[PDB]
Amino acid sequence: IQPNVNEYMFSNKFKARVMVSRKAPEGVTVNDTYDHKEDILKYEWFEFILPEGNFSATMTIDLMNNAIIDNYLEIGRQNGVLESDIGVKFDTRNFRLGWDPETKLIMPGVYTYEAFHPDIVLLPGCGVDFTESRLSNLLGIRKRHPFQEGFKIMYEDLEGGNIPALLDVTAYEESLKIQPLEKDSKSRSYNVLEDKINTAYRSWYLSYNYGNPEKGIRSWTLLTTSHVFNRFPENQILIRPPAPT
Repeated sequence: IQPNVNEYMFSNKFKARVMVSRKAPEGVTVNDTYDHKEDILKYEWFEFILPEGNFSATMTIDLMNNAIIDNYLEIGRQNGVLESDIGVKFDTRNFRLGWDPETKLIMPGVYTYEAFHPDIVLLPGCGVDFTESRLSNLLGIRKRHPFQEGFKIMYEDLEGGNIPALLDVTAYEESLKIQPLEKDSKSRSYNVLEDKINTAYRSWYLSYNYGNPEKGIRSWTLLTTSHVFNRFPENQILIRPPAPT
């Protein structure tokens, strides 16, 4: 027959923009008195190749994430990029289930971890480009307009899809102290976004279903049917997505 992922069908490539370097401006000479909020963040595009084969649908998302992380291992971390800065992460869960209207946090302190639909999560300055890729159809994310040249979903395009912050359940129980979770185990930042309600990560599935129907990503996208892969088991954003079993 023919494998589900091969170069003839163009289902092994996809372009994505990720953070490349994090360096203080000029000669700051980063010391104790450095804010680290003035770091210069440079982003860049790359074409990510996956091996060929069948690769299911969840295993496809596992390999797509692995391609992003391989780039971070090659150029990313060596130029000051943190694990808190990995922008492109492909997930399958609803990041808004634990949300509470009064606190506007997710009280369970953990995202639901139940597979619903393939998703794209991004950090500011990042994005994915499926213009020359057929992996979008495999993720169940297609253009709402068939004749729309290009299919580039980026961070600026996902208005209203910010992943809510996790409740600091430990502080809450130590009482009430309804506090957002700033970091995780191993002290890598969740990016709490100052408003103390949401994170800097933006989910496509959130902007589609919980965002503005017009002037959002739903306006021109369509939701259709679809420990090396869990390098960050403690991070609730970067954890291996659940499988629809």
